[PDB]
Amino acid sequence: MKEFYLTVEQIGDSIFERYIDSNGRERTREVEYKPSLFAHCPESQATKYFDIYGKPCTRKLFANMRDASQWIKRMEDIGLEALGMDDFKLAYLSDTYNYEIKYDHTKIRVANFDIEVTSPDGFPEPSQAKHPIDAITHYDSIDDRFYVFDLLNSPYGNVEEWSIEIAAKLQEQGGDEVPSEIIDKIIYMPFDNEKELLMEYLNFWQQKTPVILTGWNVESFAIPYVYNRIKNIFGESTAKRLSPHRKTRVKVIENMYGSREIITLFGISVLDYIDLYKKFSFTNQPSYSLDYISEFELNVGKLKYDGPISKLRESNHQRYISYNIIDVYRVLQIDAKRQFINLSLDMGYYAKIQIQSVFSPIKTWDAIIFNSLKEQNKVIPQGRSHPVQPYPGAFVKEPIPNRYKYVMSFDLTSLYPSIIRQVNISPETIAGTFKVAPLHDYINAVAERPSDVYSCSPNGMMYYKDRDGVVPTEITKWVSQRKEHKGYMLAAQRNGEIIKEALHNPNLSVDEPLDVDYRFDFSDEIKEKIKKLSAKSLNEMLFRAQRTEVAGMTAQMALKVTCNSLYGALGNVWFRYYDLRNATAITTFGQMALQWIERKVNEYLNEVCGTEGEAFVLYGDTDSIYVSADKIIDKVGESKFRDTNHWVDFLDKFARERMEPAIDRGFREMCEYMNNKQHLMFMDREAIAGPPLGSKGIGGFWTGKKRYALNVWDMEGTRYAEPKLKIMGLETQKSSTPKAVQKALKECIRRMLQEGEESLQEYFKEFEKEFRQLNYISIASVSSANNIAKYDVGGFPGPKCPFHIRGILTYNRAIKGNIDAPQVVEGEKVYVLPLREGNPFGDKCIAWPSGTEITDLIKDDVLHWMDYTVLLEKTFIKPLEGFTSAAKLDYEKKASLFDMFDFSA
DNA sequence: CGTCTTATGACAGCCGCG
DNA sequence: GCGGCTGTCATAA
Ligand SMILES: [Mg+2]
Ligand SMILES: [Mg+2]
Ligand SMILES: [Mg+2]
Repeated sequence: MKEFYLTVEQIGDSIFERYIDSNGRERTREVEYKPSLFAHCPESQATKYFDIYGKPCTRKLFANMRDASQWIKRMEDIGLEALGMDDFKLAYLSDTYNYEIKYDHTKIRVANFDIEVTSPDGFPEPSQAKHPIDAITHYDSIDDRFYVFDLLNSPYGNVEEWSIEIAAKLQEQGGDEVPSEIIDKIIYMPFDNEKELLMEYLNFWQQKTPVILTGWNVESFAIPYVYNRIKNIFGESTAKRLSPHRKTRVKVIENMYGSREIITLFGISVLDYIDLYKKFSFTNQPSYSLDYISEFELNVGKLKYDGPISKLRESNHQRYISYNIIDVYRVLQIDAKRQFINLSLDMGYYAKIQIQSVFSPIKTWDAIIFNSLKEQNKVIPQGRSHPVQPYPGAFVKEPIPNRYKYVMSFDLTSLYPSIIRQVNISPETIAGTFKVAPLHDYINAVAERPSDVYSCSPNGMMYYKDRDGVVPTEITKWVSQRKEHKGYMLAAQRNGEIIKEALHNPNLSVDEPLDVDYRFDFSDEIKEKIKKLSAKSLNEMLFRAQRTEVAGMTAQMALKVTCNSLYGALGNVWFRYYDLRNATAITTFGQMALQWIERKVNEYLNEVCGTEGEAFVLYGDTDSIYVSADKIIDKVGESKFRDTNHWVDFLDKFARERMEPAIDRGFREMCEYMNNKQHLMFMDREAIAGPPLGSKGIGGFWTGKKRYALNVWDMEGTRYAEPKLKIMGLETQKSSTPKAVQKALKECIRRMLQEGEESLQEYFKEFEKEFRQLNYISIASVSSANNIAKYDVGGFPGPKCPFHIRGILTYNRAIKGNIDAPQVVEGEKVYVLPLREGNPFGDKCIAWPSGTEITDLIKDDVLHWMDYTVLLEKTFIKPLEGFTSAAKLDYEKKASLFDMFDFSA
């Protein structure tokens, strides 16, 4: 019964809105919106509207939006503030939906599709639409159907109708392996000519017009192509038929490098899935092709085909259509796992914004704050212009590069939101300034107490303790959501370790997986049924537990990033509530908060162990402390632990029963010293790390800031079945490191931390012997391809040319003149290999598009001229020199006086 | 959407240094 | 050849 918007659009002096009504049906309005803006007035003008600072405001109701828009600019030319929401879409949604929006996703039409274009000329540039669209697959979320639009006749070949019978069959049988779940859901429709195809597609589009349009590179390729191909054949107005309100606009996106053109479809919220992935996955990938992401996410990968893609419709039109269908389903499987579309809806309806505006945290928070203020009858300050200006951030401790045997970590929960809430930081809560002492003076508690009446930050800023703060109040509503979804995440993880422990000694009875909610710890009853369960049904349970973890991971990470984005926006010049005094007040409090508790943890552990002046905190970054636990184990004497798990149990209790209350009273004292509104500095225990008992193995090491590795047994409550490596910053964790090298360097680390020096040297030798045998794609570096043109000097490398860019210019030379081989695209990623002296190619390296094999017309030469020695040293040895140097180990056995004896037994 | 932030690392080109 | 500086590309928060 409760209605909600789908899309909202401003065109001239009218608001074009698509919504779902009281009876759950999709309809369209054209409301001539009467917008309101505000202005300062004298105190003898008692009204109900006030600005955030308390100053009285008068309401200005306009006839049209153009009038309101042109009132603003002739209020600036006099120098008078023009308060209010100037984005009239946000104003409308706030007016039309003055309540908590609850929505039904089954009545929201989500569509994803993909185009096929045979192009011998090369890449079919979406701006020119030079070649016929020979295939479209369109999935509708309301119908649950894959609509295939196949072209049988082009100037590139006449082809037979595609068979759903053949598509269903196994590749071994001669079939295509289109998943069985989507076989009954395909609507096939063949077409004799391109015009007909395109014609019915539009009719289909009008009847089933997308609310959300998604897919892989839809904004970048699909939409612009179908728009321009229709435009060039039928005319502008027919191409306008892609928009419900018949309005399209070419948008120019220009970054620090070049510029690209996309097309707005007024009345459709386009969420290109690749863009959801880059924003919400929190994984930098070597490639962003759908095949690559699919294999990473789902462990499937696509079936192969003979020859280049431009010859595929010719030779095998059957597979040609099947692949286009699979590709569309891939995105749906990825979303079924990651849930990025659900996330974007939950966010956009909560913020009361255009769904696409989820990509903009600034737009998001400006609407959240406006809507929170509007409820109190308050008026938002005008967006001012500001010069970009630097300001300070977090503290990071300079660790001593060494091995560290027993380590335990602690970390502040929602640091910046918690700081905002503790200090009551907000644009309207500012109280004034106090004279500041050097940051060190506060850390040791030797500076004078800043205030008795106000809440302070060591940057000199003051805040009201009694008043409620707008930023603190709204961000609170977000923090509790994160704790909920993180709780589910950890529980699914804890449940996974129980299951993995049951996989060690499994039964073999023909049974089914237990139906349970993985978001919650298993009861004693369920535990026992698991201990007597089959591997088949255990593997399914595990897969489902990990799917819940990922769903929880994604949920809470987005809630984390959006929260910290509010802080970030405080340091952004375009944010309505930009204020460096606030942004700095947050970060300086963090610096003090860490170093403060470092001192406190150092004091407590000294007294407790019976020593004085010993540094226990070895490292910290922003809001963490890494505690050396060696003295805590040594005082007991590890000779009193029966197994590894025994000493893990000891440290966990020591943390929870002894260190945490000592930390809690530490922060409590700091909350007093600053005179804050409320104590919110809570530190969760994270890692318990160390070598397996009675083994060689260094447990962990640090090379420098942001670079360390630990052998974790327990992470934040989860007690693993087998120890897991925590590696931060090291090459194993960078998308630029070759796939095989990441794998090898990790094994080196695993041996260092779990097994010791002899084990490491053993593996170094064997890897060094087998290196030359590895897949060339597995041993290639990855890098982004920015500013190719800048360094392109007539085909050759220019001054200051980066290694990977040189690689591209070499590639471009070797593929030249040949009609089409895969070109390298600006701003995208490339594989890079070194080449030995005197090769048939120009320079010393070669690069080519990532996630793909190089053209067969240049491959053999590359493989033959690879510089394995250079590649091994640069990517493997040099990084391993770093880890072993820091850990005070040798990866290679050093000359000894023992070398003069004969050992053969 | 193209208008969240800073801190900090490795590596490569370049250029000097009898 | 190594070290200082700068540009570029990465990650940890
Ligand atoms: Mg495709
Ligand atoms: Mg934290
Ligand atoms: Mg942290």
